[PDB]
Amino acid sequence: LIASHYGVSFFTIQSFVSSLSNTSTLKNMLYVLSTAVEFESVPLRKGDRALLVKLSKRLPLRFPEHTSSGSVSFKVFLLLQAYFSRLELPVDFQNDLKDILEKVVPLINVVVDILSANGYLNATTAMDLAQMLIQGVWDVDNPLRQIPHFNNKILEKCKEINVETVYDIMALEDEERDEILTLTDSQLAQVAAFVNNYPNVELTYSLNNSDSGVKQKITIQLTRDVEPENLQVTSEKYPFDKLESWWLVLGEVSKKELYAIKKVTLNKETQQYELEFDTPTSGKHNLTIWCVCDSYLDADKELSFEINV
Repeated sequence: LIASHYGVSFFTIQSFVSSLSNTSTLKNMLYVLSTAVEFESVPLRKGDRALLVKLSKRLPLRFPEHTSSGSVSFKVFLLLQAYFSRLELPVDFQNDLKDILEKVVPLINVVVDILSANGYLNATTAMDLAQMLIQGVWDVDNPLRQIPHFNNKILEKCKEINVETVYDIMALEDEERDEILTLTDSQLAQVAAFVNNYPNVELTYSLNNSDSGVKQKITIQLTRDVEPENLQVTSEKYPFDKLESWWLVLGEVSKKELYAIKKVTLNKETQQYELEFDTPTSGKHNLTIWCVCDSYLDADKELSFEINV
């Protein structure tokens, strides 16, 4: 499907800015996201609150206690968690969840932008949430769970053999693979679609080596084993079409400062980009570069290095 276009309202940007901070957690961000005025187009029916209160007993993150649960925010916060946890929902909530998911992508990117434009490194946590919204799983979930039809049985027979990542599955011989993949050809088709476009990239970079109040430009390159036929994303749970994108981030963990960020698409077997940042406070800094995908979990890459001021 195609998600109806829209630009997050300035009113929502103001609200997000006002609510987010350098210490916001994954939970805080989910709550903030749930407050977007944009969600007021989502139905709130008589009887829904009572159903949602029950549902909340089965979900990990609590809605802000002293906040009214008679808002659509309560519904959005909880159904999104039900989505990540893959809980069964009655049809009306299923319909509502779909309406909610149609609007989340623009909103989570605004969260990422706000935190990053402020140089807050927790921008990476917003990115984790972004991935969760696309695959319908938690960041702490078994990474294989995002593969279509990978039920608990299969996951268990991946554990015994020590198969942990999508790459491991493919590194497998062919009847160790079949033992793992006990599914119908129809199901295997959707498994295939997923593995076919699941990314595997390699990250590298370069400098100029010497400085200070002025801008240093680092050069980051991303390598794929093959230019992907395309970047259409495969998601069993996200009902709309999505194009694969990545954030290139340079930061300093110790200070949890985000030097600079850049959104790119890795549509080639090899790419190169350049980020300009300011040149830090003397002494030296232990810096890291993250290449984070916005559409899959467990495919990110990073590498750290030392500037000697």
